[PDB]
Amino acid sequence: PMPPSEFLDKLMGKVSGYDARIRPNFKGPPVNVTCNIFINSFGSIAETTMDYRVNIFLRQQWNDPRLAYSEYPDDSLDLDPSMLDSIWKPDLFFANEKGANFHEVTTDNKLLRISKNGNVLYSIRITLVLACPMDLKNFPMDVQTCIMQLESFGYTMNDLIFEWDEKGAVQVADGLTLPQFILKEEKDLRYCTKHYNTGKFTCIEARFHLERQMGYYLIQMYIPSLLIVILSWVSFWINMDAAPARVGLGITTVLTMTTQSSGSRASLPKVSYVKAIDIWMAVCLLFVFSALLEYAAVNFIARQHEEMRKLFISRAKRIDTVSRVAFPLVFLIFNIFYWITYKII
Amino acid sequence: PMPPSEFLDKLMGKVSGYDARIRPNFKGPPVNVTCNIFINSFGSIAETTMDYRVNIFLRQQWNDPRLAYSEYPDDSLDLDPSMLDSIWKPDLFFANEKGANFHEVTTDNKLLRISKNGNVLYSIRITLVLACPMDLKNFPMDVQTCIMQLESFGYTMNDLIFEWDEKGAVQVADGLTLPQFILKEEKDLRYCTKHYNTGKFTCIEARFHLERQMGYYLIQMYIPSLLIVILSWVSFWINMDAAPARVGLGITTVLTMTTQSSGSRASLPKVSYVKAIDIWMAVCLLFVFSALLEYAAVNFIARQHEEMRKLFISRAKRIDTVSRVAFPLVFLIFNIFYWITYKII
Amino acid sequence: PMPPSEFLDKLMGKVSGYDARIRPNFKGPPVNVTCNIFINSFGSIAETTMDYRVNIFLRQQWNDPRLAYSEYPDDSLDLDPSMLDSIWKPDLFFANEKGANFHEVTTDNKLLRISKNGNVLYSIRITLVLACPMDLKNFPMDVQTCIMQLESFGYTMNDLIFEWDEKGAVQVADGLTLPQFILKEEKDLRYCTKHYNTGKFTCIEARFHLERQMGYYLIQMYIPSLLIVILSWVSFWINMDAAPARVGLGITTVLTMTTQSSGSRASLPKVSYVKAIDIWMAVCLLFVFSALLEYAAVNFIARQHEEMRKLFISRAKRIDTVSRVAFPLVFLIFNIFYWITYKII
Amino acid sequence: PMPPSEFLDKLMGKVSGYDARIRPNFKGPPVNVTCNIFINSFGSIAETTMDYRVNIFLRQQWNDPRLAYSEYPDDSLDLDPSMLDSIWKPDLFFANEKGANFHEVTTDNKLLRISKNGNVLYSIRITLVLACPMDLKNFPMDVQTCIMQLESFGYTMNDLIFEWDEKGAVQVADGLTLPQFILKEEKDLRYCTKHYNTGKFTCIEARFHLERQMGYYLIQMYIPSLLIVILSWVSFWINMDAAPARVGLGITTVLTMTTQSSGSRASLPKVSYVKAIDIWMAVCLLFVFSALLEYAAVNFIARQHEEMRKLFISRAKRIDTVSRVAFPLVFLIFNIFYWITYKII
Amino acid sequence: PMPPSEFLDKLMGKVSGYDARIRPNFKGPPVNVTCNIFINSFGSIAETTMDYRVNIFLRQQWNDPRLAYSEYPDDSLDLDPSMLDSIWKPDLFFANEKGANFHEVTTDNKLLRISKNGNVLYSIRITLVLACPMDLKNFPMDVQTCIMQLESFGYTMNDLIFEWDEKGAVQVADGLTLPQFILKEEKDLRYCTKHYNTGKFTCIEARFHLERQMGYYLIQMYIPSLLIVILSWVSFWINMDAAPARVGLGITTVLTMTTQSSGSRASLPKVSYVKAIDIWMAVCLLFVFSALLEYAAVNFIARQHEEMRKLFISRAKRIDTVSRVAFPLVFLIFNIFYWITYKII
Ligand SMILES: *[C@@H]1O[C@H](CO)[C@@H](O[C@@H]2O[C@H](CO)[C@@H](O)[C@H](O)[C@H]2NC(C)=O)[C@H](O)[C@H]1NC(C)=O
Ligand SMILES: *[C@@H]1O[C@H](CO)[C@@H](O[C@@H]2O[C@H](CO)[C@@H](O)[C@H](O)[C@H]2NC(C)=O)[C@H](O)[C@H]1NC(C)=O
Ligand SMILES: *[C@@H]1O[C@H](CO)[C@@H](O[C@@H]2O[C@H](CO)[C@@H](O)[C@H](O)[C@H]2NC(C)=O)[C@H](O)[C@H]1NC(C)=O
Ligand SMILES: *[C@@H]1O[C@H](CO)[C@@H](O[C@@H]2O[C@H](CO)[C@@H](O)[C@H](O)[C@H]2NC(C)=O)[C@H](O)[C@H]1NC(C)=O
Ligand SMILES: *[C@@H]1O[C@H](CO)[C@@H](O[C@@H]2O[C@H](CO)[C@@H](O)[C@H](O)[C@H]2NC(C)=O)[C@H](O)[C@H]1NC(C)=O
Repeated sequence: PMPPSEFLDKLMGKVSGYDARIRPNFKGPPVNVTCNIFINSFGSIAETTMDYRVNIFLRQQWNDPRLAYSEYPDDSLDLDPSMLDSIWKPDLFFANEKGANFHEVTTDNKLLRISKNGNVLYSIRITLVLACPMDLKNFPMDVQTCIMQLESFGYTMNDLIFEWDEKGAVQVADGLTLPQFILKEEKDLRYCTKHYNTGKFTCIEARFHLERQMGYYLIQMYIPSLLIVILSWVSFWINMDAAPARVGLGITTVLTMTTQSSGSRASLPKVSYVKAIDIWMAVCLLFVFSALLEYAAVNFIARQHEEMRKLFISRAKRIDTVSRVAFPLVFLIFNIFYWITYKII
Repeated sequence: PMPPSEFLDKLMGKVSGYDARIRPNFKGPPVNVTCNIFINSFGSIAETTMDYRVNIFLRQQWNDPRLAYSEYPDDSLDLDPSMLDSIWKPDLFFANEKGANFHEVTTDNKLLRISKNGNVLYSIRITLVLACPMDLKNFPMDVQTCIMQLESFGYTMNDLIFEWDEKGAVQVADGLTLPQFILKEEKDLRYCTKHYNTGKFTCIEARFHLERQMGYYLIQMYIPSLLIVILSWVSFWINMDAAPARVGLGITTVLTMTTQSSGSRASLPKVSYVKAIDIWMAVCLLFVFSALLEYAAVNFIARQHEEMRKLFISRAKRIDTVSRVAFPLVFLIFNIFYWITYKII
Repeated sequence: PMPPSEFLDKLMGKVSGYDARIRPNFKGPPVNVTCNIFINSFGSIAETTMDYRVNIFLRQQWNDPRLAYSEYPDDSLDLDPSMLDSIWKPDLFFANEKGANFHEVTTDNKLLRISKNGNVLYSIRITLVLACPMDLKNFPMDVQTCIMQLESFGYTMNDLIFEWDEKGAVQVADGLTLPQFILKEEKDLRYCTKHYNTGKFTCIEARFHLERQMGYYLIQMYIPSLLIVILSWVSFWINMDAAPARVGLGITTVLTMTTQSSGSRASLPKVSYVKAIDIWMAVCLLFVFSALLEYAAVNFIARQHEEMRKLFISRAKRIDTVSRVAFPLVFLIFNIFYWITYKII
Repeated sequence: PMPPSEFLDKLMGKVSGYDARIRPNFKGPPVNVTCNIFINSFGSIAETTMDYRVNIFLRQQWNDPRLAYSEYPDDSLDLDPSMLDSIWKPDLFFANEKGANFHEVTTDNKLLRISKNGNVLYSIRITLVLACPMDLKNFPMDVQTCIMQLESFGYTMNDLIFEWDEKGAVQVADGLTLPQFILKEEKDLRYCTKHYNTGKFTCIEARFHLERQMGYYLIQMYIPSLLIVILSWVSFWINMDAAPARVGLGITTVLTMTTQSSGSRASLPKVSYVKAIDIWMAVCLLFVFSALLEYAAVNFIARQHEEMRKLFISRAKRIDTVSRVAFPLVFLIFNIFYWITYKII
Repeated sequence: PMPPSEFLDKLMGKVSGYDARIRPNFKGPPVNVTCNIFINSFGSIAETTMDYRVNIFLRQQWNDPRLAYSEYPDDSLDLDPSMLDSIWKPDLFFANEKGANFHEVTTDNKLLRISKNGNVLYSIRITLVLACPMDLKNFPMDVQTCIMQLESFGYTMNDLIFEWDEKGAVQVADGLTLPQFILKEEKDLRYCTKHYNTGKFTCIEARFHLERQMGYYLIQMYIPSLLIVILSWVSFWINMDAAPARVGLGITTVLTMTTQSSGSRASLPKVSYVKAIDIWMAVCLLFVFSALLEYAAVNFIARQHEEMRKLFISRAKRIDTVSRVAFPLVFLIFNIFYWITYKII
């Protein structure tokens, strides 16, 4: 017969009256475009910029009755990406792009297949820099949700309708990890249907649930700040008259709590509100601060000064034995109330 | 009848004498273009570069009497973005762009609607990197104002006039936060009307008021530097003859004030003038510096040396009891005068 | 005769029926494209982004029977890169691109040679930003494997087949080093043959084995943290009654362990799970933490207080002589179990 | 009459013999192009890259006698930026570009006006990344000069001559600040006239004088290092036999001088030569270093040991009273010679 | 006569049989292209990426006998950069580009001159991001050599030959400095002549010798670490029984050596092997480590305990007087062997 390249030029030439600027079923029912994505890459989840980049295969399927044929023998055709300007394609865009591009290395990474009844499969490769706003109030113990929504730009709801297909709407590649999160295998799929002053525009979205890993912040930040508060309680087991040994241990403990905290603020994100790790670094600073002021009272009671002089020594030995039990108890009450209120969420 | 794509080619072809290089109402009254924006994204407010990036829908409406029609039945047409070079469009630009681009993924993200009386709606999607100069003199307690002004480049004031529409000139998307600021819901809308040596060019601007959040700088920088100044007053409650305990507490307190200050200068911005956080870190360094020089005098008065030797001990016990009250009082006077002069602004 | 530029226009013009949109041997056996690369540059192996960039010469060879000739005398032709749109070229792409571009400085860096029997050599210069997921669980003692896979985008397995040539499939330039890794001279070459819902697409991949160098982390991080644990054992050789000398040495050792650890977390990568260097910095923090709590017991046993008072001094001298041998022994057991379990992998 | 778009096509069409590849007054006197700029933005003065970026309006005026007219009534025409390829324009470039681009958002930001006698005004909007080499030998007390030179690329001195206009050659926008510098209101305007082996090419340049602000480096770096040297002199007022109090104060002062210096090297630039701030941080390290070696001598003279034993105590009390006056005097001599030699420049 | 633009169209039109796809002297001797560069900018020598960027004028000269003329009177023509596609130009590229671009602001920054005998001068402006592998084994005392090689991509050695001209092959602009290196005025110029499996391709290269400046690393890193080792020797001049004064000075010296070292690893590059600055920071850590273990022995010999008790005091006073001389001697042996072995290279 004739080659498929010359048949598609016959099917969409100046003859037969095809126009790429006109949607199929024009002045009729709306075009139903069904979509699914294949995620190749996922990551660089930035938090100062509040975005993440993803690398997808965007597959679209619609019906175009002007592209139906019966004369060519084979049941499917494929159009070269150079001749792709002569197809009505949907004006899909991502409502939170924040930057995107195509891939055009060795060939345009684009695909088109026109079936015999007029079904059109259109698959392109996109790198997106999609934006998701992030809530770092409980920073190591947080769960993030980053959406991916797909609108139509120029056609309203009565002309073009997007849907997820009912067989695998979001696939993810196999060997795909993240430096700080894990990606759950549960994708919410829902409609949004944007309303502007311009009109009703269709949109569908896919949600991705991210759970931050914990093991670095425990070993590097929670456990070392825990041991410094234990070292601040060694002062209560050292006797009263060892005045360089008590304020030396008292201030070199608040210095190593300051060094532990200031050295780790470079690894933390740069939001301007209080996180959950920031409460821990500040409450553990109070337990080291309050253990020097304990000895400030003990050194002051034991110098006020006969049967009266043994009362002030007995009074200062009392508070040294109260705080020997009370500070591992008050810090335990905080250590229960901290981890319950950040694992109840 | 005939399709709208072939009707718009008839309306703007080589026949009927349409020219896209000529404004409507040429050699007459000026073109009145009315504008409104829809902010999709807002953030990455840089302070070394002194700019911020925004993602908008720019909607423009003007009247073009050459594009009026009556023969086509429907009350509005829409032009494909491929055929968009055959429209007179206003040469709007942003007078503080510092970099900008269009969005052209899966389709040019552009929209055109030509109504029946000649009204033209033109909506495009722009990512701007707009510049706003910032005033970080009172850094945590600052309010920023970042404008967004829209000039005409080639047409002067007698040929083209920009206006904000009187129904929602700036809309903002719903789920839109910032890592360090909050965006107030009050937008000033005013004229600027640039005068050059070239002519009078129209411009309209929109102002955005940003208020910096406070909670991180209190918990990480003000409160920890506060507790170190309290620890520097423990020395006055420790007796006079404990010479390693007084200068050990005196210098390990100025070391933990240096560690607290130097570890937080990496999180602060890099301007070359004094902020309000920089005054706090330097005045709190003086209160720890001055509490060692107090003991430098006490250790010197109590060694000058009979009824004369009990005067110098009584003189050194006097100044240890004066500064035991005076340093929480002088630091309270600064702590009142600091927060009043940075909340009166 | 005639010049080769005018002969290739005769061979592929509107006459003779050549079409660049149609593969050779159409409706027949699949096109066998044989490939090899030449790596010019290799590096910037990022770990927060989890990618690496490479600069290659991509050489492709296939047979095109429509391009066979006998009239021109010379045994090979070469086509100018301006006339390169008139060749069927394979739609190769890299399945993990994450960004790529061509080189077009002073000329398109592209090459085409059409032999007399129809063999076509096509060589282009590409800069890739290929993605490889990295496993930093055992961070200094890790071996990375970063693949480079080459699919076809639009032609399925029955139409186009990629192969590595059996003579030098991957060459690497001579003077080519890395800042943190070494590149082994062993490249695995294997098939992958992607299956989508679209079809069976050919792909071949090349694996590169990266071994991280060790010498910086020993001299800067392991050896200095080793010497601090030795300094923490000096306390057991200092006598019992030197109470400022024991807790001064005990806490300034946990402070210099905190300073050594916090100052090196800026040079470490920013994953959110525990590495092997992170276990070493935390276990060595326990050996300095536990050597103060040893003296907290010794100072407490030697103050409980006659023939009973010499028991508590003898009991506290016992544990000072046990831990004088036990802590270099328990730390040696960890130092054996650490390096065996990270050199068995 | 006829519209100006159709008149400019008549003035520069295939008829009347206009050629955009030929300069006006060809084979005659050279074209005199007069230039002025309007600076919109100015900043991000990098010092590792040694460049700065600027955002300008470049206005050019020349005479073209082929573009003179008398038939059209109005005294000035304006050409659309789409039709701008049909004008001879000067091949101006910036001799230190290091990267530049145009602005093409909503319209090409370009302007052309052809007056009646043939005068042509051409105004474009450019973002430049101009390079200026910087001299950071006296780093806080430095004055930078960053030029902006404008050559011709292809036309030599006998064909094209650039000049600054004698009425406002450089204008600067009003609300325009810098994070670390101030921009003086004095612009030097001079010729450079490049000589190559290709020929004599015209160029004009504009110089911008930048003066670095001081207030951050005083409050954060000079004053805190000043107070640490004062704290190192407290040791001379503490008596001789307080051996933990003298070497504790002596070494925790050299530690807080090391912490102050190492914490501020991250905010300093990364040149590989000695600055003026680097001399201050090193000389102030010597004054804290030399105050421990003073006590190393005092503790050694007072232990050499009768009428001889009171000589060595009197000798060690002598040097403790010499350095009590000498170190505030020798540090004052440096503090005079430092600020004079960096304010004489 | 006729203008030069219309004469060059006559010289290279469809008549006279010029073809830009065919080299001059085709099927004859090879084209001899002679080259020289003019360096405008040079710097941003990255070491994690291992590259440097340069801004050049690339001048090429060859002979094209088809472009010879005699009818036009003037001895040289110049072709507009718009008409530059109609010239055979050499397919030069840089064999280590790693990214490059042209400059096209206000005009393509390109130049062409066709002389009367057929000599063609072609000068373009290029920004290169050339790659040079760097050897940071002896980091402050290193000399770098970064090449710049210029191949041909498509023409082999029998068709096209590159040469440096014998009069100024590399010129450098006058006011051109570097933040960390100096550029020597000695450029090696040599051939490389790449051999591939494709053929023999010509290439010429130019080498640039970079010498790193020293003055920052001495004042900030070598001298401060030198003074800390001197402070660690003050302990030998302090007597034996001052047990808090000896281990306080001993451990606050290893802490200020850790602070000096960890604070400067952020300014050092991020290679994963040992440098020369890394040996200095580790050997100077041993001299401070070994001066506490000296006192660990002195405090242990002087407590073992009559005529026997004066032996152990005399034995411990012996080793305190040995190491008082030996540690300034052993550190002097290292300080000779260090600087000789890094200035012999
Ligand atoms: C696109 O899908 C919609 C939803 O299924 C279709 O709209 C319905 O079509 C049926 C008949 O097929 C009608 O009975 C319903 O009333 C329609 N619902 C509406 C308009 O809301 C529509 O026909 C589909 N269009 C195409 C071209 O497939
Ligand atoms: C654009 O808007 C301006 C301002 O409303 C219009 O100018 C006025 O027009 C009225 C008549 O409609 C005159 O009486 C006024 O004197 C005009 N004011 C001026 C010129 O300053 C103008 O007509 C509008 N143009 C179009 C095309 O709508
Ligand atoms: C491409 O290579 C394949 C694999 O060698 C070829 O397929 C085989 O061809 C032989 C005959 O040459 C048949 O006997 C086999 O049955 C084929 N195997 C298949 C189809 O799996 C194929 O012919 C080659 N095509 C070209 C154009 O060279
Ligand atoms: C461009 O400016 C130059 C400098 O003013 C002009 O050159 C001079 O022209 C006058 C006559 O107008 C002569 O008497 C001088 O000898 C010229 N000086 C030279 C050539 O150095 C030149 O004419 C101007 N050209 C145009 C086209 O305006
Ligand atoms: C390009 O330069 C080469 C080297 O000088 C020339 O090759 C030589 O030409 C001379 C005659 O001029 C012969 O005697 C030599 O045998 C040639 N050497 C070779 C081919 O290796 C060559 O002629 C020059 N070509 C042009 C076009 O100038």
